[PDB]
Amino acid sequence: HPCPWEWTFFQGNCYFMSNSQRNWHDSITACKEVGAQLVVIKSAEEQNFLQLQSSRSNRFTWMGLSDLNQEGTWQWVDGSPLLPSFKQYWNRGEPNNVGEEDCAEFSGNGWNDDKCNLAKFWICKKSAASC
Ligand SMILES: COC(=O)[C@H]1C[C@H](OCCN)[C@@H](O[C@H]2O[C@H](CO)[C@@H](O)[C@H](O)[C@@H]2O)C[C@@H]1C(=O)OC
Ligand SMILES: [Ca+2]
Ligand SMILES: [Ca+2]
Ligand SMILES: [Ca+2]
Ligand SMILES: [Cl-]
Ligand SMILES: [Cl-]
Ligand SMILES: [Cl-]
Repeated sequence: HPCPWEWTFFQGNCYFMSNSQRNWHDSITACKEVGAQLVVIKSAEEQNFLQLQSSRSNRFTWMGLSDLNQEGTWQWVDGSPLLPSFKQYWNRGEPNNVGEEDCAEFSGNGWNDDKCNLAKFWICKKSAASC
C-alpha cells in the first residue's frame, strides 16, 4: 500500500501537502477530486505529525474544521465535533474570530482560525489501502 508520488505516509493514511493555494471550500473540492478529504484529525499523534510538517515548512495550511454553521462550535468536515481535549491545539489566543474567522489552519505550532476565503496550502487525507 505505498503512497503515490509526492504524498506522505503516516499510520496507514496517505496525505497530500499541496504546493498551490486555495480557499477553504476549494480545498475541500480539490481533495474530493482525488478521492480524499481535507484532513480530519482523529488522534494526538496525527495532530503532532501534521502540525510539525506545517511548522517546519513555514506554510499556513487548511484543515477540515470550521465554525461556519454555528459560531464557536467547531466541527470537522466528516461531521464529527471538535472534542474538548483537541482544543489544546489552538494557538494561545485562538480561536479569536477576528473580523469573523470561521475556518481552521495550522499556523506555527498550533491552530488558528482565519478567513475561509483566504487562499492557503491544504492537506488531503486518504487511506493507503484505497490508493
Ligand atoms: C480583521 O483583523 C485584523 O485587522 C488583524 C487582527 C490581528 O492583528 C493583531 C496583530 N497581529 C492579525 O490577525 C492575524 O493574526 C492573529 C494572531 O495574532 C490571528 O488570530 C488572525 O487570525 C490573523 O492570522 C492581523 C489582522 C489583519 O487584518 O492584518 C493582517
Ligand atoms: Ca462566524
Ligand atoms: Ca468563527
Ligand atoms: Ca484567529
Ligand atoms: Cl498542488
Ligand atoms: Cl490548484
Ligand atoms: Cl469532504
